[PDB]
Amino acid sequence: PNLFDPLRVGDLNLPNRVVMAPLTRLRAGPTHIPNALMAEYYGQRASAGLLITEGVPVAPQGVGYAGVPGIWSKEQTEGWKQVTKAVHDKGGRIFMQIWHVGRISDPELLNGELPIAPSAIAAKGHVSLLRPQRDYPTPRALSTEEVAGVVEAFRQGAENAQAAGFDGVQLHGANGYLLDQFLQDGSNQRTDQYGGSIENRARLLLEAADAAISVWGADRVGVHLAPRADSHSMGDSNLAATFGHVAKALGERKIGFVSAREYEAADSLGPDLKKAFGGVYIANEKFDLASANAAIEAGKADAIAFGKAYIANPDLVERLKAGAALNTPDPATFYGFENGPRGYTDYPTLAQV
Ligand SMILES: Cc1cc2nc3c(=O)[nH]c(=O)nc-3n(C[C@H](O)[C@H](O)[C@H](O)COP(=O)(O)O)c2cc1C
Repeated sequence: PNLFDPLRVGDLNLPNRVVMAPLTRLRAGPTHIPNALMAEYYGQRASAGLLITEGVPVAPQGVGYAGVPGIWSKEQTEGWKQVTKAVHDKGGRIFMQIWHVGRISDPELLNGELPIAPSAIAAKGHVSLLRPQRDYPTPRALSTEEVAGVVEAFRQGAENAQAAGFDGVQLHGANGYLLDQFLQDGSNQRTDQYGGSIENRARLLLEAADAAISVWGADRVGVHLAPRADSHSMGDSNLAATFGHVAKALGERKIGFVSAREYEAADSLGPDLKKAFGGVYIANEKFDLASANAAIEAGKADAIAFGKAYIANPDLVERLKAGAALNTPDPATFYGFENGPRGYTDYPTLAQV
């Protein structure tokens, strides 16, 4: 197949294999309530085979950025209904990315509380976007019973996404956030049932996945991974065995899809993870029209998610079909509530009259 061929993914027939990657934009602002501009933004992109939302924290403890939307409250759930209505009114399909940042945050975003983690080990470098610039804090290690609290927050988030009219949920198991912190032996030095073997390190991700499956059915659950461990101070002494284990466990659960942020190189685990998973595999990171087509024709991926191209190109599917020029993304308006429509809902389409 090629990028334009349909694909069945769980209980959905995608009309094409162009996916919108999850993209944090912070256009909700300090109430965390989704708004009509966010609804318009996803509706603009509804020609996608599948849309994935921006990461959505399942609890205030999972907030890493000012202006993120939430999925923990009824008022947030009501606000998301506008977004799913907008997408469904344009005949699109959308999953919510459900999220907990763990140690990748700052007490000023958590009402003075420490971010939480499997282990009291700070991420390297500075908190993104916050001024003045400051290092990540040493996080607070969860008790064993507080890990069950995290799973419950994921379950309730999966429930609220369902009440908000989503077609499914994708777990943010990627980019050094909480599930990835638990998964990798660089960040997880626990000695309870959540540390000290690949089985134990994968347990939180797989419990969160099982919570989502109980709400949605396996067909309406995806899991997002970053097997190169190249963002937010990640690292594991055997990435092939760690990610292989996750892929095989999710495959035994027959979930809708695995997605991965992982650019193509000789060291890519994607083809091995796709094989171990046995289901739909959505690749991502630095793909273009030709490399997307070549990867799908080679059976290396079933579909391709685009991040920065979908920021700048609401009609990306039509532009890729036409081999038309792409709008250049403006990184200065990727993030920030203040921006409103600017660099959000105002990128041009090919249409003129
Ligand atoms: C502004 C911006 C925000 C992002 N927010 C998220 C996020 O919320 N969840 C996530 O899993 N990845 C997030 N990513 C990563 C993208 O999903 C994607 O993996 C990355 O942009 C690489 O794909 P690309 O080369 O097509 O852009 C974000 C990337 C950008 C540029």
